Amino acid sequence: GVYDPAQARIEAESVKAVQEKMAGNDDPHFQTRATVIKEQRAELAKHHVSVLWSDYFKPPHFEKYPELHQLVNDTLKAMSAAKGSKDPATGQKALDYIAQIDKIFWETKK
Amino acid sequence: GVYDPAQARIEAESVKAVQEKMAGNDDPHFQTRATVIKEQRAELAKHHVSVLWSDYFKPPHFEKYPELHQLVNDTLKAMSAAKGSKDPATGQKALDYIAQIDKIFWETKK
Amino acid sequence: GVYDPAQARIEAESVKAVQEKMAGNDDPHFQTRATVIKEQRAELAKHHVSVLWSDYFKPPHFEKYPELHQLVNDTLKAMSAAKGSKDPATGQKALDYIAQIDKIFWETKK
Amino acid sequence: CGVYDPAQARIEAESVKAVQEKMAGNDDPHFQTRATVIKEQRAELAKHHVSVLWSDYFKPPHFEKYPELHQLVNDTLKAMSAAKGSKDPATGQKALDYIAQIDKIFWETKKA
Amino acid sequence: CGVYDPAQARIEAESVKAVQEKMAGNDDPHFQTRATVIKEQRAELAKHHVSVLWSDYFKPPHFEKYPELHQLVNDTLKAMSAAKGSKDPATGQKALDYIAQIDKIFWETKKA
Amino acid sequence: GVYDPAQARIEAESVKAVQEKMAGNDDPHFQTRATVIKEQRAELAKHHVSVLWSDYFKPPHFEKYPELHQLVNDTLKAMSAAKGSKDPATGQKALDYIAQIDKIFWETKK
Repeated sequence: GVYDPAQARIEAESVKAVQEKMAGNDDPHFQTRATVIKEQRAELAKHHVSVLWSDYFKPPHFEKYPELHQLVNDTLKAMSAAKGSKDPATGQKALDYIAQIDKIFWETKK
Repeated sequence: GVYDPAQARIEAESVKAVQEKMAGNDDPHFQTRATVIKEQRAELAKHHVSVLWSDYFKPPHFEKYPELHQLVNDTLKAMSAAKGSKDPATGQKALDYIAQIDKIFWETKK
Repeated sequence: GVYDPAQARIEAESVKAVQEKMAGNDDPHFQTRATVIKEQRAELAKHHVSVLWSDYFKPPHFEKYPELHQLVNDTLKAMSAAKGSKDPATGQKALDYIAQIDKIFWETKK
Repeated sequence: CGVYDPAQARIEAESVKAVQEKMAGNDDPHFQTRATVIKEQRAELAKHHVSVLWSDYFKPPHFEKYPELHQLVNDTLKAMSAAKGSKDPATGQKALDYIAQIDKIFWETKKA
Repeated sequence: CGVYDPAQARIEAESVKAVQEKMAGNDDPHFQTRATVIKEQRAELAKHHVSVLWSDYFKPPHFEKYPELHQLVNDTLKAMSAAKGSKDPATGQKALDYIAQIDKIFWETKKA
Repeated sequence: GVYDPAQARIEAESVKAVQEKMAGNDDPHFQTRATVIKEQRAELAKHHVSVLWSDYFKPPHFEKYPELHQLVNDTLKAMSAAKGSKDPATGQKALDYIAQIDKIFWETKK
């Protein structure tokens, strides 16, 4: 059982990249396809963030970082906001939150 | 978007029912099949508990119930313990934790 | 095994709830996202209805309730009609059919 | 869409029977377990395809023309569930026999 | 297991082309969206089946006997990706044409 | 689109880690659970390797690296061999092959 927040980051990066491409194309088919892919990719990023909190992070980590529980919840809600938006900024906000989890993850691995 | 912890409870009930049936049969094939089904069912219960915490529960719920973040994490770890055990008691412990989430869920719906 | 038509009902209620929301929100992005969600929720509802018919209901139940076979086929088709529609009444027709299966299910539990 | 074929159900059921046959040859505990995992997934996929034909392809007049179809499909699904829980190739064959009966009715509905 | 068949790839690719054809008839925004969702899922499943044949069925001497197979399979997958992004039935047909070429090589490996 | 062989590497590392754990824990229940986990992790690794070959790598990359087609087929087969084995060396062979794809991938990003 190997863990890495890179899995959440890669899927969230895809969400932002899809949002950016939606602003440069008018086509109803492309807009629909991009919305389908974004939905799937965002749900996968949420799954990876959830698994880290559920299976990797243990009681001493929640004691050492009392803000971790809320950070992970805020990340999931940021990803949910990105899932329902075409705005690349919401995709970036989700990535900013994942970056904070990534920092904490590696501090617990040292 | 409808939510109900019954989805987590039904899948966790299946996990306990599978654990109980493992004590009454010696057969290597049945033991293997039951282990495969238990793994799948436990992961589904974990997914349903995760979705409630991620998508249903909002900031005022975490403020009103300061123990909710840790209750949900303890539930996931209890389900993970049940996933790796043949003991029906570990399956019951997971159900006891889901019952506490179910009580809080309905209090937020009133 | 542990069975309950509540699994089918919850997914079917989600389909109707998505249909209700589509009626009051004109946004093309939301309309597309709602269509993706409705498609998978209806497919999940169909899975649950199918499982009860194949795995729970045995030959004595089909003998006592001769219309059960056709009721389940009608329910599945009503769910496919709901999957292809934005109208809440189609989601309600599928829920009315699940309510008929739910009634029969509990009579066999007594 | 409109593109359905019992071959999807048959291929997955053939895989179930093929796995049951391979289990009798190799006694290795790891292979026995891997085979059980694959059989479980393949059997549920065979069940999905059979159920899809019954609900999505077959229409109401097909059930009037073939009053046995409802019961035949249920027996196929139960036969597949029996195969899922067994290492015996005979159970996998029973599921294939039932699928062969659905296949016959399918191609008749394609002609008239 | 040992039970493989290009029909699985073909049926899913036929569903992709059938959806592309249905999109030209009904202009309803809800149907256009539902069709796009189904096409995306069906196209990825067609890609999975083609990739499985290439890695799990086809063995090393098959690539010596058919030096074009590696490139043919990649072109099939790319043709399917093109169909996934288009409403045009001609793209779905191109994917089926490539699958027909894989199908021919498959049945030759079953004979000798 | 956003691609990275890290997705294939992480799943492949999980396969090797499960193989390592199977070597030091005799329990039949754990052995079965580990086999289920290893089976899906290897299948996910195969999916990722296949996606890079079909969706990322284009005709100029196959022209510049003539052995890339066979390298990817060998990697997928090594992963299937790892899926059917408890030996960590098979998991490592699949990781060595992914490392060769990773090297080529980054050279095309420059």
